[PDB]
Amino acid sequence: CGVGFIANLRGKPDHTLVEQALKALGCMEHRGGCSADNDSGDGAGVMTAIPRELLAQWFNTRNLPMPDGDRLGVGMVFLPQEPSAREVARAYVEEVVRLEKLTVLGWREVPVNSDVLGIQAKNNQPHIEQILVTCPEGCAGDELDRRLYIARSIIGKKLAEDFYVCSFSCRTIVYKGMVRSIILGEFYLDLKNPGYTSNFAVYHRRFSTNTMPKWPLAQPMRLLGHNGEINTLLGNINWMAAREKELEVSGWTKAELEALTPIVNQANSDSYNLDSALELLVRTGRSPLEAAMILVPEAYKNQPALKDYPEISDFHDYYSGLQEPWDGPALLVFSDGKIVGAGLDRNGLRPARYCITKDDYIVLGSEAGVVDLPEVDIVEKGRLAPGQMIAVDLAEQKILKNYQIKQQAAQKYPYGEWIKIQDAQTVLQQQAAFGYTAEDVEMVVVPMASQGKEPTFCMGDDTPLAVLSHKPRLLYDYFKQRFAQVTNPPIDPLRENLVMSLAMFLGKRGNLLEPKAEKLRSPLVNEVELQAIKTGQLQVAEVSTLYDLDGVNSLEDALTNLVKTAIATVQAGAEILVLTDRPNGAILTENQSFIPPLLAVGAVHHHLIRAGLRLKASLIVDTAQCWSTHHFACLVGYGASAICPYLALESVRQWWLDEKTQKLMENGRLDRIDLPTALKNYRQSVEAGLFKILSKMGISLLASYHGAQIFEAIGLGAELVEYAFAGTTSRVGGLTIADVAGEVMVFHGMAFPEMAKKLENFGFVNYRPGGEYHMNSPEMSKSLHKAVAAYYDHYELYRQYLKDRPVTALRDLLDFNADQPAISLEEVESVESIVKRFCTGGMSLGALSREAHETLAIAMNRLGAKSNSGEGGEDVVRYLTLDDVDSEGNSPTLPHLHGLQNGDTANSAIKQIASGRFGVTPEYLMSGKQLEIKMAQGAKPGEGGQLPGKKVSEYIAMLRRSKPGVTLISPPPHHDIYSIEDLAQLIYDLHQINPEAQVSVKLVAEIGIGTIAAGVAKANADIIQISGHDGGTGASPLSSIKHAGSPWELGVTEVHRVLMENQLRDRVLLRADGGLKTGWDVVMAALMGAEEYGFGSIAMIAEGCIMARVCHTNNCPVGVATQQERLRQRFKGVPGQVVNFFYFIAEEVRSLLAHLGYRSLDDIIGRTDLLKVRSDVQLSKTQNLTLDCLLNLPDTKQNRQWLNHEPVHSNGPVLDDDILADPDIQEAINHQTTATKTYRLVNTDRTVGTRLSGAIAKKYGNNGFEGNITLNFQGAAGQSFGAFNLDGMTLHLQGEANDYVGKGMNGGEIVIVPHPQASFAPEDNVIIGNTCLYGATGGNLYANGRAGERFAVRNSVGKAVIEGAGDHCCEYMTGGVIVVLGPVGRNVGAGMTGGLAYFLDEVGDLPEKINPEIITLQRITASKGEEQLKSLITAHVEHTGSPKGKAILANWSDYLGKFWQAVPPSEKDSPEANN
Ligand SMILES: Cc1cc2nc3c(=O)[nH]c(=O)nc-3n(C[C@H](O)[C@H](O)[C@H](O)COP(=O)(O)O)c2cc1C
Ligand SMILES: O=C(O)CCC(=O)C(=O)O
Ligand code: F3S
Repeated sequence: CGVGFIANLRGKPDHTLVEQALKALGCMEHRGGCSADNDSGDGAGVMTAIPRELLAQWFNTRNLPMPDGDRLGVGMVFLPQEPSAREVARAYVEEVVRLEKLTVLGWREVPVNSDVLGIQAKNNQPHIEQILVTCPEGCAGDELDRRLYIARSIIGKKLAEDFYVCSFSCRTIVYKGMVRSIILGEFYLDLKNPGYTSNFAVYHRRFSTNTMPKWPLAQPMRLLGHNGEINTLLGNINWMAAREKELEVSGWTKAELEALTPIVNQANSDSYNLDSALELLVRTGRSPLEAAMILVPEAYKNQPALKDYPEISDFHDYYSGLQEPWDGPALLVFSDGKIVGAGLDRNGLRPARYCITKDDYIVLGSEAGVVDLPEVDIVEKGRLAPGQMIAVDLAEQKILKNYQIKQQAAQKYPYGEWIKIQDAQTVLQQQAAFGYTAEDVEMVVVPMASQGKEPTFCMGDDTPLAVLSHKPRLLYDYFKQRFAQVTNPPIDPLRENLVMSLAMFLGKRGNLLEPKAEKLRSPLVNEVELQAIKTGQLQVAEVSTLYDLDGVNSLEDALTNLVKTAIATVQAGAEILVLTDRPNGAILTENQSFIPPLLAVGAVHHHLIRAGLRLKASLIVDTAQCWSTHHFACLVGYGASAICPYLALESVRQWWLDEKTQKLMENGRLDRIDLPTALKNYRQSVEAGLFKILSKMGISLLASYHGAQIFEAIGLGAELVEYAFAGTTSRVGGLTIADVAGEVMVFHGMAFPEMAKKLENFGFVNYRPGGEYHMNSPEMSKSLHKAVAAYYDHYELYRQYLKDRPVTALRDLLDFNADQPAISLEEVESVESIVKRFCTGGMSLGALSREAHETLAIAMNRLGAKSNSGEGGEDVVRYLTLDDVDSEGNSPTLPHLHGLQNGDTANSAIKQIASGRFGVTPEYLMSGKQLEIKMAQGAKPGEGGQLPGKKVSEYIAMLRRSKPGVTLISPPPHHDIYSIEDLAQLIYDLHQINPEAQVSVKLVAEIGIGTIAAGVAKANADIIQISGHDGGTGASPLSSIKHAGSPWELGVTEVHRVLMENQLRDRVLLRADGGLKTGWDVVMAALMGAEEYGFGSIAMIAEGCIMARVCHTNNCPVGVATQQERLRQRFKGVPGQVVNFFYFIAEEVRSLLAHLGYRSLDDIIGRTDLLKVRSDVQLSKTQNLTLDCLLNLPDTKQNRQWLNHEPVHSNGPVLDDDILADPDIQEAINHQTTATKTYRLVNTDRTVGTRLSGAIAKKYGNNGFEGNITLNFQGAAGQSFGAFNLDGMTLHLQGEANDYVGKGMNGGEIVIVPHPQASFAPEDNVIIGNTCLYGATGGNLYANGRAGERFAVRNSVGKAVIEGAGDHCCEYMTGGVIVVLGPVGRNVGAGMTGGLAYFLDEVGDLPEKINPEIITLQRITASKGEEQLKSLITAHVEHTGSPKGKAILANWSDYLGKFWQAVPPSEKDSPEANN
């Protein structure tokens, strides 16, 4: 979406503002969507003051007295088109306007031209009419809106697509519709009418994830236009729904309050919901500025900027306990009529550029160059740093974040004033019965307790889903974590920890509305805090999670009674309910089992909610059954305010406090482990675990996580889910209450009536004889491998291992119900034809050895299929078909390879773009028949690439332009994709640089992917990849292998269906991958909707993976997943083998086609109706699963057109296209020429210069050009200005630019200069936006002005001088040189692992801001460092004329001192940080 305001202080309501808003909305177009029409908009809107002039002709024509300003008030109302319904409708507005003692003057029919609307909008269009109202008693301003508020709210009880109040106030009015932006003015005529005048305008342009517009949903709403995504919806909506009965405010009556009856409802959008919520705060006597602060608070903690402001730090300290953030990104813009303003989510996830004139004329908005002010008279050009607000007040004054936040610092204060004033070894079988397991303590608790980090591991979760498996499992194992993909971002929880927190308030929340004077550092509370708390504010009913045998018979009762016990205790004044399965001190054989703590914390949490009471107490879950990082998250997630994992905590104790261990600690394991460190380690490793899980969905605060329920349950039954975990999706739906009970009996069986010596081992993490199944195992793959080595019994073996398996995935419940007679293999399409649908699927040159990697690519190129360049670049030598192949099968070009033929090519068909952008280079981008945006991987959704240092050899270092020693933990998000629109920019950047190349976007299955996919389709992609939770990794956390992601049967299905219903299905080809290994897997994916098929792990196997499963270790015995030369030598493996393996898999498909009876996989895809539920299968745990989610897809028997895609989506006529047009193709093809060109840019001009880089690149690779094209520009640059810029390419920006300047930059120069006519101080004044220089690989960028957040995020080799910046300066930086001549946000070094950065920070405070975790703060001391800073502080002045630049130069001797230098230990010993 695009959002913005324009405000006018020192004029009176002109019509030009109104024109300006509309124009501006115009340049938001590329930020919004279109419906199936490609014509109707996902929405456009505008808030203004009542255009009291224009309405003057209404009263006039009717011969009526127009009421005062504050006493008119105007309902802008959408209404049914059918006349009789239109009247029914209108009689009601009036009924209820009447029913507050107000009076109707009548109604103005809103002049409109329906002819401009696209067909779908037009079919939808409500009939649109303004009701004009007044109050006889003499009500005005605040009381009248307050009353109207009550009225639009009552009218809101009957909300309909056909019946909806856009706005009803005496102060503000909304004109909106399902129109493309520049059409908004053509539809509504009022807006093009010079009697239309307003002191301001809030404008919004919508981008939806569907294709069926509903008019109410366009969006500047009643109070705000929101651009962003609440990523905690469900929680927030629950903690508001609970606030709802007990509202109290000043003379607000219990009858008026009750009238906003449900002010929040999960059926509406975060937006409607946010507006609503923020309304209730405003109409109840806070200004929208304050109400935003309560609801979308900055990250105050650690905030240098709050040194002089401790009042504000206390209002959050306060509000922090009361109201948890509405998280996710957000640029919020809102008006009261009294105030108009804007501010950001705590993270600054949306751009917000403002502009101010000598006459305090302001212009805020998503994009800089938008309303066009007369440059000469610009006073300030700024932006909102994270959490910053900026406003305007009718008393003619603008209002920057400081006053502002202080102004409600100041009042209702008690702030800080009141804040102040507020033995045997039964363990061995407790453990057993609670469900611990040999692998749980040995492979999980132990490592946390010993190293302080939950374990790393490798490969995919091979094993069946909790519900279909035959081995005991925890209830936790049914909940898969959800995570952010395109539609919002993850946050980096280690590099941006400073913004997170695990605080968790144990008091009861009161009135949000009534600020009266009248805490737990982490959720994990140790025995000490348990007592401490059990002293504390209130007394605290233990409620037996326990229950005796036979009498109270079943698990069902003890639930019924726990909740009743809970309900009852909370009424009786209990303000904390500690639910112990350890009540009064012990857990017997005949305490004959438990309530599972997840079940309990769910039940009491939803049943309290159901009781009006959830707000009264707050819950501690005191359980043995919690040890996992994921366990803790299930618990907080479904309600726990905190947790005391007493047995977990015990298991550290026994393990350390044991002879075996203490011994090895005397020599072997680390004896740096007094017990105080083992425990402080165990927890401290749980804390990093929670930070992680939240960051997977982009959530900063356990506080927010704590309502929400950021999970999808696979295999829980409908009743089970409502009773305990309400409103969680569970589409396959298995277990019942008794069913869970039976499982808890399975491992209670085994600690008690029997014996106890060591907890059982089922091979969950790793293949065992005794234990859980695994789609891949070392003996299984040894033989598959020997099969492909030849050209046989090994399939009898390999195929057999594949028969032996239980139920593992959802496809296993299905089977074929052919609708046509069996057919003949010779009619089926050839093996060569299928093979072209196969994809090796991208595993990183880091992670695999180049031997294994180049091999997949040569084999995949052979079959005429595709291979994928994981995430770690590609060696340029591969981009060349091979000449030199000799008799023996070898090539001097690739000596390490074997079995090569003369036409082979090791070049990846697909080039991956991932968060680190490691090899991401114009030629890279150009050697690629397709490009892949890696939103996420199966093994680890909300998380970045991971490559341990062990494995970062000089080769890799060189490839990634990063440092030899060092570990590569990529950023969770692309710093580049904070929203769907943002996605569309990267897709566009990439279609821009390689028009030829299809762009896929890779997403993991989870509920929500279908909506998201709809977005990716509208965002202009060519391919979407669904990856199951199944898939492999050469490294991930084990938690994530086993707990994040959902089956791809869910993914593919859901995307296929949504795509079809939204009529976007032709737009895109779908890849499915994750755990495919067999033709029947291909046929299952195909029926389910997939057109290509991806193979990682197996492809590896077929080259000679055993399943050592030591991938993240750099030990592959077998030469595949290592960088060790020794091991690499032992790589057996030739292209022929994988080539053959996919000939098998294809053959095997051809014959399924035969039993089924079609010629061509083209005939089966999404013929979901060919599937039926299997007759044999019975599982251990429930009677059955509901498979509606997989069987019920769009009939595809005749509608198969969607299966025809355009060869590649285009970016459109684009300015580069012309650039590339003039005498210009002579400066390229004549390898050396100067050319100059000059152009106006407007901010629709995006990625400019980029196509021409690709142009040169495609012919001279990155460094072969000696020409000198100088393109000079003027205006406001759109997104990605000067991306992927090459050598011999100079770009002048006369003006300003937006976000992503220099993205990808490889080579050459980008100079950006304010327009000369500015009377402002360049250095004090912003000129470039967020994430500039992202993954820069060469180049130098010179810019006269503050830049955005993330400056030079993943900068690998680019250089730059800018004059100031926001937060995260130099984020994951890794080489090159960055020079900043002005202030800079906090976190000023996060994970910057290589390269030099020089600041100049005169407030002296910089050291407080800097991220101290790896970078070190020096004073320039090396005289070769000065020689570095002066060259660039000079070069800047040469290219610009810089006013802070020139200053520093002829006062060189002075400024040089107090002014720091950033060194990574990595550069400690270079001729520029030493001597
Ligand atoms: C060794 C290894 C490295 C991988 N590297 C990447 C990576 O660089 N980027 C990515 O998106 N997926 C990566 N993956 C996942 C694959 O792209 C693919 O999604 C997955 O391996 C398919 O699941 P499967 O192993 O069950 O076939 C990797 C997987 C493994 C086995
Ligand atoms: O090679 C990398 O940069 C990381 C790839 C990854 O996370 C994986 O191997 O699963
Ligand atoms: S599991 Fe991995 S460590 Fe080796 S044998 Fe396979 S590549």
